[PDB]
Amino acid sequence: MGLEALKSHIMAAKAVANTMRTSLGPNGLDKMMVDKDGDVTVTNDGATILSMMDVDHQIAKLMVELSKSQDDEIGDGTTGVVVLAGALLEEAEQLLDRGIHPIRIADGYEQAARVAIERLDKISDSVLVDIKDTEPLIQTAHRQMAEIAVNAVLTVADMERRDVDFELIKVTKLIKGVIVDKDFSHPQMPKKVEDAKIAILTCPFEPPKPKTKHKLDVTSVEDYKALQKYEKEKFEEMIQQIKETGANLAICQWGFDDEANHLLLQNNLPAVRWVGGPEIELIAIATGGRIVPRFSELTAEKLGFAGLVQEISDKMLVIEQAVTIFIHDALCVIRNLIRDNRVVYGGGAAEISCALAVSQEADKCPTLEQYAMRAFADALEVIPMALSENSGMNPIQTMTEVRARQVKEMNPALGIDCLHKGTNDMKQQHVIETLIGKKQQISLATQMVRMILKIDDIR
Amino acid sequence: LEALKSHIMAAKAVANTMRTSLGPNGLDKMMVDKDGDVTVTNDGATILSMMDVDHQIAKLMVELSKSQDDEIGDGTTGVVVLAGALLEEAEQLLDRGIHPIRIADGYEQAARVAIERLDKISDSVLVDIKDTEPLIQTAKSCHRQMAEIAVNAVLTVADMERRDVDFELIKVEGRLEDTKLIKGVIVDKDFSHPQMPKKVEDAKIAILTCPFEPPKPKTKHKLDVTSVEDYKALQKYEKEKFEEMIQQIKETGANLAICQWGFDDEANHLLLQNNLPAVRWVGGPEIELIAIATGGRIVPRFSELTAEKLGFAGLVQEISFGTTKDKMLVIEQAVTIFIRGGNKMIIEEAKRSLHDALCVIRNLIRDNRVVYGGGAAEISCALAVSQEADKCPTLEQYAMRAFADALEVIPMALSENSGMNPIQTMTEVRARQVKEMNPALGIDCLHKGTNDMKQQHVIETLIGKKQQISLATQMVRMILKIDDIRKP
Amino acid sequence: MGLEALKSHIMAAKAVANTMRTSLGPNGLDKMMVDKDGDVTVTNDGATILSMMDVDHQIAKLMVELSKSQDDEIGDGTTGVVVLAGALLEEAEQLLDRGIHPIRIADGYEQAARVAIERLDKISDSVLVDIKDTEPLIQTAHRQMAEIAVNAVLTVADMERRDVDFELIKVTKLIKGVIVDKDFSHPQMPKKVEDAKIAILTCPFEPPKPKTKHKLDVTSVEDYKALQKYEKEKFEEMIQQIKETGANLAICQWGFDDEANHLLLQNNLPAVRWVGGPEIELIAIATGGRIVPRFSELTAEKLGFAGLVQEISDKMLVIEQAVTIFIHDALCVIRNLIRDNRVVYGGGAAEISCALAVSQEADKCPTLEQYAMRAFADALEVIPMALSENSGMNPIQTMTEVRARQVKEMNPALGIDCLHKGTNDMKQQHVIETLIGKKQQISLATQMVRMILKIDDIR
Amino acid sequence: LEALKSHIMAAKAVANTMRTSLGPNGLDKMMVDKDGDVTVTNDGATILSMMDVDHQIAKLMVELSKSQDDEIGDGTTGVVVLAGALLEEAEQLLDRGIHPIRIADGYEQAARVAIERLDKISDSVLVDIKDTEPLIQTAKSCHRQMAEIAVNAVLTVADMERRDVDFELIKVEGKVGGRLEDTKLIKGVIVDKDFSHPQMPKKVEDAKIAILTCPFEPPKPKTKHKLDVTSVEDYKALQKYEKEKFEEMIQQIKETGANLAICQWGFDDEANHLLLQNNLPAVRWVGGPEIELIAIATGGRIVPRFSELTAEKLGFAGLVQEISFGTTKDKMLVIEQCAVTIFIRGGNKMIIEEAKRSLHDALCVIRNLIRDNRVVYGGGAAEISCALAVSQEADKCPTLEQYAMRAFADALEVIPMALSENSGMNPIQTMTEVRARQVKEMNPALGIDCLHKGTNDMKQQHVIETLIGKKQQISLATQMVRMILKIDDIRKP
Ligand SMILES: Nc1ncnc2c1ncn2[C@@H]1O[C@H](COP(=O)(O)OP(=O)(O)O)[C@@H](O)[C@H]1O
Ligand SMILES: Nc1ncnc2c1ncn2[C@@H]1O[C@H](COP(=O)(O)OP(=O)(O)O)[C@@H](O)[C@H]1O
Ligand SMILES: Nc1ncnc2c1ncn2[C@@H]1O[C@H](COP(=O)(O)OP(=O)(O)O)[C@@H](O)[C@H]1O
Ligand SMILES: Nc1ncnc2c1ncn2[C@@H]1O[C@H](COP(=O)(O)OP(=O)(O)O)[C@@H](O)[C@H]1O
Ligand SMILES: [Mg+2]
Ligand SMILES: [Mg+2]
Repeated sequence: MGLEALKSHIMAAKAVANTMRTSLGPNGLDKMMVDKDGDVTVTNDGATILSMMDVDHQIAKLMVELSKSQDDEIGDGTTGVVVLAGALLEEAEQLLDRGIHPIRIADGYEQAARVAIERLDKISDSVLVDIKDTEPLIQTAHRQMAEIAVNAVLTVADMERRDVDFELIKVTKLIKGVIVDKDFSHPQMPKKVEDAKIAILTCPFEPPKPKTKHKLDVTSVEDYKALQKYEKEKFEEMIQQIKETGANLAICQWGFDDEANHLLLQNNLPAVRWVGGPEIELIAIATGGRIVPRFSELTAEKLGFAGLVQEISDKMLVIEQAVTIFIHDALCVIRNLIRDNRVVYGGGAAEISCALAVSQEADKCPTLEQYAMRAFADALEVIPMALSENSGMNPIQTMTEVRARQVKEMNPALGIDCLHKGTNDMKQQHVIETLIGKKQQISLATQMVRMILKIDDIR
Repeated sequence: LEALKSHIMAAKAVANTMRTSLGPNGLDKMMVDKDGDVTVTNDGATILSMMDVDHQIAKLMVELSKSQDDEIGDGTTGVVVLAGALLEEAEQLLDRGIHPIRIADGYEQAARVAIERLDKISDSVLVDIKDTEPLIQTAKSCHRQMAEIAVNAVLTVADMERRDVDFELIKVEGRLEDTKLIKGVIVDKDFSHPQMPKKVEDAKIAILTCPFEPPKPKTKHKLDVTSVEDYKALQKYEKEKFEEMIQQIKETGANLAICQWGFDDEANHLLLQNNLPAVRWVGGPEIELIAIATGGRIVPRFSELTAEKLGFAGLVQEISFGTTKDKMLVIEQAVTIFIRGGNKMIIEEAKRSLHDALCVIRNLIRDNRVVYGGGAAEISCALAVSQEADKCPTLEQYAMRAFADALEVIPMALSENSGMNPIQTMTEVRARQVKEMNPALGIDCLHKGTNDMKQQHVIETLIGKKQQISLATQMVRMILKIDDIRKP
Repeated sequence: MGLEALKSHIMAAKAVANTMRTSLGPNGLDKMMVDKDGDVTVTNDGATILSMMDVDHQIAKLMVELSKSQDDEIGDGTTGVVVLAGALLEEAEQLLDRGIHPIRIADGYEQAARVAIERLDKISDSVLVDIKDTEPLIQTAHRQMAEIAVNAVLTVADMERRDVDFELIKVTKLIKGVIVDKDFSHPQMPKKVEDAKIAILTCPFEPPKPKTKHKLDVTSVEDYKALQKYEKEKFEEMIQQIKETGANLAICQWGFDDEANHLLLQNNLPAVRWVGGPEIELIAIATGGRIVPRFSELTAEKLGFAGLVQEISDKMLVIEQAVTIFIHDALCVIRNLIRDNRVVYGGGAAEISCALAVSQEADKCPTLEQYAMRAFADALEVIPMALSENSGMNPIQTMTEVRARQVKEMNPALGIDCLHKGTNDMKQQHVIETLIGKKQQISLATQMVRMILKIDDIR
Repeated sequence: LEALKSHIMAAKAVANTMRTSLGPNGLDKMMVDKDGDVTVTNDGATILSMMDVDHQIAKLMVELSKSQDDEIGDGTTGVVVLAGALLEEAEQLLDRGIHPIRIADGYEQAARVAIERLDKISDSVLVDIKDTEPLIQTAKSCHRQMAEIAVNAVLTVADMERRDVDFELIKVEGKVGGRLEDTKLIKGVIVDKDFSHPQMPKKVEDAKIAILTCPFEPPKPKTKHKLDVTSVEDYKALQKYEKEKFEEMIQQIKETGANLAICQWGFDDEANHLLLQNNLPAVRWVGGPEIELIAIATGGRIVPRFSELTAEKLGFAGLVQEISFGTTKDKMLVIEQCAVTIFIRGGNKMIIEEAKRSLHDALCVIRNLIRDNRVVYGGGAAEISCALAVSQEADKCPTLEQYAMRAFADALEVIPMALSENSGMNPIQTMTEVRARQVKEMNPALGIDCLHKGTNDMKQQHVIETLIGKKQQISLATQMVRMILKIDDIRKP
């Protein structure tokens, strides 16, 4: 429909926001979430929830990947993005009914977002780098996790400067590089492949069948044993091909089986089989190594320069042309701190101070953007309320009292305990959301709401 | 008669659909397609290419709107709204008892008046030295280089003395600051098997849409093989046939070849031993692209060609961009733009804004004049048509006025999409146009500015408007005729 | 049914007449007319409309091919035939209800048709031949069209006398003969085939498979390569067969492909492939050439004596045993003028004067044919009315005033402007329908109405 | 709780029905009734007087809208629109988690704020000389003499020295036929009906009136009778008896002064006969109203009898006449003992009923001004400034009443918004621009033209709403919203 499709999108998106409004904060609800013949997965943190669920309305699916591809791949806090977007749409409904044009509301939300974002610069608190401090800053996310995370991201970093990196990390011991499971297949092969030229091949190993009316006919010994011998020789063709360009180990998908793996032992070519995309592209990005669609047709070039490759009872390679932990959260936070070392206190406090700023700046504004900015303020104030109700406290009561204590005490920190044990100051408990986390959160929520507001008709 | 009114309503439905997407405040239209991805753009040029082929009048609304303004000018969403309004008023004129042939002829006469008035509003812009560069910043600091690269793109490829027409040699292959100038048309993929030479200078290109397979005879077959060397000699057989095709292509010109369909196997290896670095494999594009670019005709066979056909492209190279590689050729018997901005959405935005640059520059090269947009040219044209209708008798008198009121929908649509009052601001602007004698000002439209439209520098060129009006009136002339719709 | 089937046929045919009553004259309506998965085709001139549409009632299909096979293949004006037929049936309905027998009405329509036809001799106006005049007479159907059409039909004409010819013309440049597209396939062949004996063969090129339990069995080199070589030799059989009777180029449908086309080059036999009926029968009627169902079994005899055959980037042949234009309407008109050089003015004027004649002769008539002839007059007067309403004028008003001005001014010319700009005299505007066009039109319409009137029961 | 949302939705439905009839550009509402004629009017007072009485909450809004405003003040439509707005906002406050009693408390406090603010915006209007006349032009192009007759009507009949409370003893009668400028200056009270009989004296001057609520028939025992008349002589005896006892009451009235009498209830068959022959043109018949009018005007001491009276009671009227308007006739009298009544001849049948309500607005306005002579400027201006003050007090208040006060502030602004949309202007745009021009220019007067002709300043156009009109409007609105915000379960046995 023409316009009422807009209110329909508001309803459809705020439906999602209300679905995950309970899973916000530490007292969130787990959501059973099975999958077809699969099993149960009960967790907070909507990041993994948005991956699941269903494609209901294309706006409800638009809620995903805007809350995922950025905040899950850049920041950490996902649930706040969708909750905020839903609230903004809820107030934009009252503004629509009042007679305000949608695009004016989107613009007002942009300007208000500028006000809040620029504040977060004023609320910010810097943290030192290069030793310690970061470690005791991770206990928020029990002791060694901080240390291992620190040195893990310290080893893999730009640092001078530009301050960006990912993805060289995945999965208690320390770590020297990236590691893989499985084996080179047939332990008679050497376990010491140091200085290895890795041949990454996603292909089959078969005699190149010609294209013609085929139907082979064979009579016992004579032709049959000559067939087995034939494709064994043709296998030696590929074997001697991999050793001409490069040397030592290779990596292969699909089939091996048969004798085959035997022959490569006699030719000293300890390959590995078999795995799909992961562990292929892993060793590809790690050492070398590009990818070969063939099947014996390649130049190297391609092969990777991995320094050490060993086997322990899962084979692991070190010294790569890249360090990966062995047994999420803080690993992203540290990255943000590497980008900008400032933090703002969480628990909805930054939202409250941002709301006070957007509203204080909205009182002096002409035309219609005034109401848009005020609606934005009331939208940011949904985080403290949701946080309050998820723990059982009276929403508007605790929220209002805090919003007053922030201007009287001049403290953009205190607000929503929330754990029902504490001094409410939020300075203690050390609850920090960094800077890029919140700035990206607001930018993403406003981007969503603007998009939905522009859309109309749309099938 | 009711068939006509059915057409009226059915077409004004399309117009009323895309009436909200007009102007810079368009509403984007999701529009998924088939089993594939989505494409979100206002600017109805992409919206007519999708949606639903429902009524033959809505169909006719497309492909008259698709390949005429979108392939000559740039404005498209305006044409359909103009036609829709023309039919909305044409319904009123049908109720009065006027025959549709009379409303069509009247619409033609009125359209002539409007087109002739456009020349009166025109403002000239010089060519051959800048002046266009500062003129393209309006089409989208991501605006500085776009004007430049587009300028030299159409300057390198143009008739220029004179007649001033050229298209199509320009395309784009997806930071913007890393967007590169261009020396020719460029391709992706590889020549297959990097053992091949990367310097194919003075290349004779052999374009083959054929498959490479030994000629299977036509007879009851059931081929059987006793193995040992009955199998190996079959391999050697079609290896000898592949080899028989290799030097058969090398007979008239060698260098590189371009092919579709299958290769695989060793095959390419044999071609390396004979030194024929071909490429594989691509469909319509890059077959016709390199055909029109260098040489080169097309060879459907399969043991039937002479050269003749082969293209005399000067240089062909392979460049590695990061890890994966792409091969690109220069010096052709011809230049095409290239962009890489990362994030994948930083392009397709630059592309859609760049196409407007080539279109506007080509329109300015054909005739170097502009009229100020924002619906003001429509208002001055409406005042012209109506001024002509007050001094005309009989029935065309009413048709012309209906045409005027139909031209005033663009300022109204531009006003309503920005949140202003549609008829109020429209009437106020039309007043200030005769009072101040200024065929320029009207519809802010961005809600920020001085309303003068002389500033903000919004230009629709000339053939943009002339084609928009001529096409809207041509469409309406068609729909106003016809009836029945057989559909066997 | 017995009789009411007659009124049903009247309704069914006048339904068609009313369908195309709007598309008459210059202000006709285009009619969308798609076709299954095809595209749109919007034009006046019902000639191409009757080809489309649908087979509804066998009388509605009887309306076709009587309006097509003659007036589209002889005259030009198709829509007037069906409109007239419908009107005649409409009046024949009132005559039926009055108590008149059908066959009497058909006879009366015949006699009335004689009156009108014989008039057209009195209304006629002669036009000179052999130079010019015809050219400025074609601008009705912008300058060169008259010239090219004139000399095109001048080159192909009997002229002494009997004055008939078609079809040697089809499809800006002048023309020396009939032309074809495609190529001789494989440009190594000669482009100069002058003095060519064309071998028109619609057949395949395959080894004559014997009739017995077959199932070939082959083992690689030995028998397989001998199979390829075999059918290549068998191909040389047909090659050497075409060169024994005739020489040079041939023409073939169906398959060639393979090497095949290669071998004919080495034997100098530049044939062409492949096309269906058209371009086969075109070169057949042009040069020579009959048609050979075989497949190597023929005597020549058959082959055509085309003088020149060349190739330009589409191969074209000249000097044939026949001239065709290169880039409809006037080409038929000129033919009629070649048959009879007289013309009558159109725009319904000839219909009005014919009506005045049939009615003037009907006033003095006994028995029932009186009413039949009068109905015929009122039937011819539908052309000026339809012409009037299609432009928007008052039908009966303009029609009546003209029918009066024709007897007062004694001018079988003026009537229906129709373009809303002119002096109504019809002498100017130079609107001419020749003679055979109108005479054939009336004869065909009366033939239709007579047929329908005779028919009854009929399944 | 959802019972409250049902009430809030129905009440806002009524409000949305009448927010299009707000202001001078308001709409009509066909409003037919029973088996009778139709009535199309603005001014929701009559709308609420009929409407469609369905939901008990709508019934409550009618109850309280007529309870105070229609019976004392003037503005009624504004009350229901404002109440509707306050409810529309209090709904979102309910969803926010606030308790209803707290919302009603905040609405009360904010209401007191606005009420106290109207005094600061107030302006003064003089009395006693031709100053109110030019200020009646707001109530309605026939104004020039409408205002004149209005002030004349209310000032002639008023306490005035002092006490400043007076109403009634004045009515209006439209006789349908003429043009609105045919309205005439008025003297005494005027009633319909007729003396009955055509041979009656049609102009009785210097009349001493006898107002009676009694039947004219000689009473009967009302025991269980079977009255059977025997001889024909007794037939004549009966007729003679009642012929005499009908007269026993006639000269009984004439001994205390006669001229014309006045009767309720029955005026019998002969009766009027016997009264013509005795030259006593009485009249029949009318209920309580129009009886007490002539009672207070002249004399008159209504007599419950029936042959028992001494005069004394009879009044002193100078002239009584019977005038025929078209076909039907009404008898009107001049020169009373004093009591004035207005007369309207508008024609077209629909041109009257407009002048009656438009005049009623005049009497009410002038009465309110006599009670307290203060005015605030209309067109939503007082509403805008009131909203400004309420939001000002709201920014400085903590806890939950804060939100309720802000909701009240936004709820006041519906009057300028409704006034805006009903005139064709952009509702929120013009209203917002005016709310800015009221703080920048510091002028609690300008806003909403509303006639689309003027300087928007509203100081000119002199649109006045008095003070008790606004104070009672806000008090009644907040009273309604207070009641509706409580009340659950809606029993309704
Ligand atoms: N100790 C804490 N006290 C108060 N609030 C907290 C605390 N820890 C986390 N939060 C709040 O929880 C919110 C959302 O976190 P969560 O519900 O885990 O999902 P996500 O991080 O994906 O939004 C954050 O905005 C943060 O303010
Ligand atoms: N800066 C601007 N201010 C006012 N109007 C504009 C501006 N830019 C473009 N327009 C108007 O938008 C109209 C339509 O453009 P658009 O909606 O992009 O689709 P299309 O160009 O295909 O019609 C044009 O007629 C033009 O007048
Ligand atoms: N310039 C003209 N003025 C008046 N009548 C015309 C003119 N040109 C053509 N006609 C009329 O149009 C009639 C039909 O032509 P048309 O509608 O094109 O289809 P068809 O020729 O197949 O009947 C003719 O009988 C002729 O009298
Ligand atoms: N001339 C005027 N200009 C602006 N507003 C006016 C004017 N006259 C009346 N109004 C507005 O009309 C509103 C309501 O009056 P009305 O529609 O008659 O019904 P009610 O008086 O019963 O509320 C008042 O609030 C007043 O502000
Ligand atoms: Mg545009
Ligand atoms: Mg009122």
